[PDB]
Amino acid sequence: GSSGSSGEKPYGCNECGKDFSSKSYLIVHQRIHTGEKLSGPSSG
Ligand SMILES: [Zn+2]
Repeated sequence: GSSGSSGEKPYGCNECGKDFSSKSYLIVHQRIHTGEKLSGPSSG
């Protein structure tokens, strides 16, 4: 006996290992990662 699907925090971040209760909260977070261009003073 159950009303219906009881999904909870189905989304997560593998990059770091976080968990969000919404696809948005995640997509917004994952951002903190991306944005790392190669062009830099420490090429090697
Ligand atoms: Zn992350």
